[PDB]
Amino acid sequence: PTSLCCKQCQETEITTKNEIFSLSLCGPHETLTVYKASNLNLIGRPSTVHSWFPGYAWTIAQCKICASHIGWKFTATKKDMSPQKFWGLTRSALLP
Ligand SMILES: O=C1CC[C@@H](N2C(=O)c3ccccc3C2=O)C(=O)N1
Ligand SMILES: [Zn+2]
Repeated sequence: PTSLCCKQCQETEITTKNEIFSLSLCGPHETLTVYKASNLNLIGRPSTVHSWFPGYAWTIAQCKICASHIGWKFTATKKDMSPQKFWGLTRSALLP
């Protein structure tokens, strides 16, 4: 009911509406950023190439059940950043 599940298989809860926060600046969208996620397997090592959140690297994250590409784990390159990690999830890969 606050639950966001992999659209492809509908088995797994990936995150909840409670975990949602915003990195985007409110002064002078398609990607959902959450503090915490579940049931995702990480593929490969982190990379900073073309990172959508400067200062973070990304690791591909797919549903552990059906292997659908739901988003990425973003990890901080520097110790002084917060949060040190979060998830960027493709909204259309989630239900609702
Ligand atoms: O933060 C990110 C993570 C995902 C990442 N990405 C793509 O989705 C992608 C698709 C095809 C080639 C290269 C990339 C690429 O680096 C991207 O451009 N930025
Ligand atoms: Zn799935």
